[PDB]
Amino acid sequence: AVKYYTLEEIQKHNNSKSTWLILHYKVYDLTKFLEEHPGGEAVLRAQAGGDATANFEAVGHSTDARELSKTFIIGELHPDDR
Ligand code: HEM
Repeated sequence: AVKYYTLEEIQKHNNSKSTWLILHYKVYDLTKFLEEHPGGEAVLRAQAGGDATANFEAVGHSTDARELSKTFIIGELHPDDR
C-alpha cells in the first residue's frame, strides 16, 4: 500500500541511522545514500527530519535527480499535517 508519515514520525528519522525528510509533501529515506549523494551527507543530515523542500529546490536538482528521488520515495506527508 502507500503509507503516509506524520511530521513527528519523520522527525524521529533525522539522526545516526535514518535520514528521512519531506520534499514537496513527499517523504524520502536516503539514509543509505548519504555518502552516495553528490551534495554531502552533512547537508542531507542537517535538513533531515522535516521540510527540506525549499532547501532541495533552492539548491536545484535535475530531472534525473527528481526521478532518482522517486526510487527513494517511501510515502507522503500525513493528511493531518498539511
Ligand atoms: C530527493 C532526494 C535527493 C536526491 C535523489 C538527490 C540527488 C542529487 C544529485 C544527483 C545531485 C547532482 C546534481 C544534479 O544532477 O541535479 C545532487 C546535488 C546536491 N544536492 Fe541532492 N538529492 C536529494 C536531496 C537533497 C536535499 C534534501 C538537499 C538539501 C540539503 C540536497 C542538497 C544537494 C547539494 C548541496 C548538491 C550539490 C550542489 C552543488 O554543489 O552543485 N539534496 N543531489
